[PDB]
Amino acid sequence: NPCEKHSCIAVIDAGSTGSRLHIYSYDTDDTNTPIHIEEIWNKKIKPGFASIQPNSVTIDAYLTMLLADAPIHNIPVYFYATAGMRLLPQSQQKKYYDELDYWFRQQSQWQLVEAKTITGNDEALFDWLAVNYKLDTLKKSVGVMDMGGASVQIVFPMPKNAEISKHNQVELNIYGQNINLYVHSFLGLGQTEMSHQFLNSPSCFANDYPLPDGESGQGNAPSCKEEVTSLMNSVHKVNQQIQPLLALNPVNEWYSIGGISNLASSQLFHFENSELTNQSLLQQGDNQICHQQWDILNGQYPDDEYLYQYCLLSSYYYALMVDGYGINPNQTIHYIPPEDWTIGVVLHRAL
Amino acid sequence: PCEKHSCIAVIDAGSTGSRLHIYSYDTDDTNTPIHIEEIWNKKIKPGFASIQPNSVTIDAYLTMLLADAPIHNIPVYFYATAGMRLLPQSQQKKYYDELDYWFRQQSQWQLVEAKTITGNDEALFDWLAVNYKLDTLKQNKSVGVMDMGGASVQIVFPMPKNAEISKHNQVELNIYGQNINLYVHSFLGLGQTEMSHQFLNSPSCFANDYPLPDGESGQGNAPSCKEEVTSLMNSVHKVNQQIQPLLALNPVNEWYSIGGISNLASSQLFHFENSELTNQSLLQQGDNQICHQQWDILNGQYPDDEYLYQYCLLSSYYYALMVDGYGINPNQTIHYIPQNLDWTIGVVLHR
Repeated sequence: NPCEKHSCIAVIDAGSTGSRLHIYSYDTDDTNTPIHIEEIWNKKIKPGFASIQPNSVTIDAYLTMLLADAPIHNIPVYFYATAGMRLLPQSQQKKYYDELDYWFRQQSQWQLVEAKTITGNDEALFDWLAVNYKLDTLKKSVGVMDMGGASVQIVFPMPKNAEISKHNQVELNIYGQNINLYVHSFLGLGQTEMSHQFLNSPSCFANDYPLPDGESGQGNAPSCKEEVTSLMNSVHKVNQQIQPLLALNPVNEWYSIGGISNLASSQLFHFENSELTNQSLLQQGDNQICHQQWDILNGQYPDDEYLYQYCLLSSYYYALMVDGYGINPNQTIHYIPPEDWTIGVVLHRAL
Repeated sequence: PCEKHSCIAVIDAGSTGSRLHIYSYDTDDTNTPIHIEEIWNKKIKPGFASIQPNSVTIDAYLTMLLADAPIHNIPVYFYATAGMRLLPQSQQKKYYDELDYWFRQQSQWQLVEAKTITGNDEALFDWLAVNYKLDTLKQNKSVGVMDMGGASVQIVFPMPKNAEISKHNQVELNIYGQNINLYVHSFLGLGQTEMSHQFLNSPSCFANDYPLPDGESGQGNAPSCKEEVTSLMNSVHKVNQQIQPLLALNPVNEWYSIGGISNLASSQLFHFENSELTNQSLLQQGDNQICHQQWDILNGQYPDDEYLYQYCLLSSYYYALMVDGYGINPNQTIHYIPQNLDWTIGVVLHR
């Protein structure tokens, strides 16, 4: 048993499509900081915690399902909900947490540290730490983009300044050294939530795709991008808030976690070495989905669940990274598959 | 009841829940329903598109909706609206195959058809429903209906056939002798719940000190929140460019509105008389009652109101949609329905 020879912790990612429980074993260096972080357990249940009825029966039954069969007991647990939960009013959220609190108090096998909806900024911080641990780069400026179901996050080094809001900035000391980060999160710009604004725009789907209200897809990536861009800059003002900061704090290497990898390593996009550029992404989306005829394209992939959405998503990614953030179309973006960020919680609690 | 009159069931499979309605009616020379009377009403949550797409789950949900009704051997229409439209066809099939199965094992209900209707068909039943209740179908004056939904919004009014406009935005039918032609439009994504997800971190849209999901505080101000909502209206959806020129050519002689507006207008916080409002008075009251009020105080003052937190946002949004979007005079009267009336009576009629 790993946890007889090592420290162990559970982190629950209470995300938008389901909850995923992670259990990690680890050692600690000279400063009681985790090293040799290894995931020893990993179970996901569906749907998201924010999408279940908020009462004792449903919640008790939900947690029981997530946690009954876990191979290690008597370890600290963190339950962290992200953007799906941020969409509910604080008053609705409290109902979920008060029942969850009562469940965890009646059991003797888990030791709950906190159960809460984390802010996207905190989410950003855990993303950055997880990736930098993973790349063995915690001793060049590293940037992280996390593309989620309901929100997206961006994080990268920036010296502290009092002109920029306190919630958008973090300082920490890490394996001996002082790192200041800018954290941002855009609620509503996740792929799932943004997409609900564009389901009727012909330019975002393959030719003759039947759109929800009866019109036909007439796919064109450049055009769909500009539509997505209207939402990013006119509404959320991504460009105005992010671009001038990147202009003063250039990033050396970009890592994207979350949904981009699902698209990138689909049967429909082709990249090598887990790297893309937005130029190639938009061009591939344009030629390989947007200008394809839906009948024929569905004909080759009649059993694939998000193919239909790939003209819009390639267009969205470009809009966000290039028109929002102001990353050069030719700048390499590395990507990690979602199959992670909860490694960031293991790390942050020992600083 | 249904041996003295001929009758039918309609299921409104809405975004937030499903609503079964059983109607008794009679007919006239034109074989059109008259004396339409709702004899049974059952409501359950959540929305159909929101439950787990499996046989056990879909089974129990349907049974809970339908096995209740004190009637035997009745035709039923199952119409799913905007919540289902949010899902790709391949995602919708499992729901409907599970539905076919359920109905096939009983004979209480004779399923006529089960279908995801368009926002345009929705907008047709809306308009039928209002005018049936108003007794204006059996012309002289021009009634329009705006339907304020969870995920989408509908607007509908009379307009003579035009070959420039897509067939999908135009409905033609003969009723009680006279033919009628209607413009129908639906904005998927601009319904109340979906649009809210883009503005949750907007201080201008919330009561002073409301805790925004990101950690900043509400600092209420209606005009300002309204302008923000207006960017989603026009810069993203192009409502003004689509609707205003038409209305200008085909003026509406009276405005009705069903859905979320009625709940708001008839809440404790807003004062309206005679089942009518104006946008100028809505946005002033919103700004006065909510936006410019302290949150804790107002929260403590209305313990039973779980929508209250978004009344600053909702009043600014309704004004953005009706005034900056549609073009309606801030001083113009809008009738709201306060509730023996549902859009599903329009399904009874339309056949």
